Amino acid sequence: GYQFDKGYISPYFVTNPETMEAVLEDAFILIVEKKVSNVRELLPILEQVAQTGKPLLIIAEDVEGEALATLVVNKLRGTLSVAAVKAPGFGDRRKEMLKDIAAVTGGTVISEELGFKLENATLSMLGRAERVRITKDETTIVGGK
Repeated sequence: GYQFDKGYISPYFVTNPETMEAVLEDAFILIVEKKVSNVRELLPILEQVAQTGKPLLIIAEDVEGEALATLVVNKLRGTLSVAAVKAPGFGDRRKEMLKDIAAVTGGTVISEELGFKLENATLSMLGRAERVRITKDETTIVGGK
């Protein structure tokens, strides 16, 4: 499995309060280099995943504000099975680890600095994994595709 030392951004993402873990199976993986704050650029890809019924892990520099609130209310209501974690590291080390995660999961790194806008993402840009386990402190990606 591929592990990294950042856990869930919000404890509302837990799925098993016995273990205080979030466990996502047959999940899509959205890998975003930037900070996500505005709901509007996340809606398009959330709509696309919602119709699939499969879970989604978002890895971003951070997820805050209205975008975070949106994720929390949809998870608590059972409308989406989602979790978000911060990208590990900073600077070139962060960019290296996002590349490794994309490679392991078959996804594409959505990088604003290279010109890609999040509102334009599609399901084919998402990575996939058989299982994701997230604690307060770490994320493990198992069976990346």
